[PDB]
Amino acid sequence: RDKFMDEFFKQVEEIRQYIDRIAENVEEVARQHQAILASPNPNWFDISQLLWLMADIKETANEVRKKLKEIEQSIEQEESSADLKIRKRQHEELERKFREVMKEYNATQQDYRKRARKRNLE
Amino acid sequence: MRDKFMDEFFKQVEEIRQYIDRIAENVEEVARQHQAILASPNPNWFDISQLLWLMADIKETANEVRKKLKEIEQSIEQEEKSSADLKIRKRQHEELERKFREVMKEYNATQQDYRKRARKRNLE
Amino acid sequence: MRDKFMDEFFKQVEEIRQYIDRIAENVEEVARQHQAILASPNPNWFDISQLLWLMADIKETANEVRKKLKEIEQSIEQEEKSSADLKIRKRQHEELERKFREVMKEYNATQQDYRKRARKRNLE
Repeated sequence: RDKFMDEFFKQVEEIRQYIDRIAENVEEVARQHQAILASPNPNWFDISQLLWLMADIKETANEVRKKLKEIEQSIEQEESSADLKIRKRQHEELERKFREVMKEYNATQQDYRKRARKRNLE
Repeated sequence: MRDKFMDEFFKQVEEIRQYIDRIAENVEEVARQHQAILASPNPNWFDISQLLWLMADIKETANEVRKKLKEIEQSIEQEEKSSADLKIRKRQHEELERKFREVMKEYNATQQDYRKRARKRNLE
Repeated sequence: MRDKFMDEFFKQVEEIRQYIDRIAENVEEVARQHQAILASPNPNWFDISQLLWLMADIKETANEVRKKLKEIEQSIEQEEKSSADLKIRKRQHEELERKFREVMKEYNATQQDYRKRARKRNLE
């Protein structure tokens, strides 16, 4: 167990860092939306950079999904000890954080789509 | 155990079929973005952003298809009158290549049109 | 053995070189797109979309070159008077760095030029 819990905590740390990375990328995406729609003529490099953050978010999100699935399957295999509860409780928390950040990301995109349509109509 | 490896082959096949469908769907969306962009009297930077996103996803997905099909191609050349199971694998790999060439050919055609239609639009 | 790892190093070098030439090709094409966009009184959404596609690709490719060089740099730090193989690797790494900076410098200058010319046109 100690060796297997040590690894579990290594996994949780990586997931947290990935989630923070998405969080930071989502703030940045929001800044790119604002910059693109603020100026008469957008800097091209603001549109290319928006694409690059989205690519990074897709790639990072996939990794969080995989790693979270890994933990989930390991819980189902052992399925109640202190260690298993710990793992169950941490997975739940990471799932909540991850869904929260992605939900915020979708809202940010929806607003870009709406606001760009309003600019187009002006 | 062949059964183990055939089951896996058929799973690899479904993966590839899902990725090709994903490409097909993106190509239709690329055409809609082309139409929205060319039909509007003003820029819409979301439409431009989404077109670019779609082209990035097509590229990424197609690369995976090429890789996965390649991997199957090699697996066949190594094992290769072929047995029944080998024939099953070759025939399926052929079918997937055709579909994949067909969706990418349609993508290219779609892009050839955007280029031509955007020049016409520009000339108005 | 060293041999197998120098062979690998030189293969890594060639791949990094192909990526840099790829960026260089694309930077010229970005220039061409800049010309087309400025020489045309109206927008051409194909030219604009394709400019953006090229920028995307430069950015992805540049990124891979940065990571591939960082690996080489990190391998030199651990092994690191140096042996001849080690020296060979440092010299090549340094040359590859120079060449990469040069091409991205060219890319920024190209973007700065467009921005300026564009503003001028806008005023005309």
